Amino acid sequence: AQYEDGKQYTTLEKPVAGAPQVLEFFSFFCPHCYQFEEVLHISDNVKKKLPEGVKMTKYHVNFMGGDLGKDLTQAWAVAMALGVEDKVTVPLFEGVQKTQTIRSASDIRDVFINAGIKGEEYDAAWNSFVVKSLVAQQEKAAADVQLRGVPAMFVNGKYQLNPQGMDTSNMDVFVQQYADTVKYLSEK
Repeated sequence: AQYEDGKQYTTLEKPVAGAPQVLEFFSFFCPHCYQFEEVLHISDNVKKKLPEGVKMTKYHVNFMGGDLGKDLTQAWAVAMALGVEDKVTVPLFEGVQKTQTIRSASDIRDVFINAGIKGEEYDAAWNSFVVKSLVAQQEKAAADVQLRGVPAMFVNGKYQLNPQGMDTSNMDVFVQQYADTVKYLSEK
């Protein structure tokens, strides 16, 4: 066929019931993730092609960057709780990988302060139980698919995107193939 298992995607041998429809995993320490967000804008282009009524979920992972990796999952929970993903995603990526000015939870916090979230508001969220369960969700979702690498994308808990089997000579074309594959998988 045109979309074949093991080519543009793989199938999970152990499907995950009740999983979010479109589930993306990343790490701020992850170089291809930097590309995916900053250069390719994958999340955004996928969204633009998803059918109506399909929600998109993005989670951070712990298994890169040790102690700071975990802080970044908690900060991403804070970002989700406050609804400020679109204001911190870029400075977090650049702070870890470009400028390398993010070395501690305090430096992570600085990014939110600069993005205009109030100290009081950031600290209250950081320490909230709502953020603790949002952290739990992120971990549980990664555990459910025994995730060992990022970037990763899963559709309906049963299919996993396989970007290795796509042409990367032209970046625009790669992105559209990626998005179209997610759309195909979505309607499956």
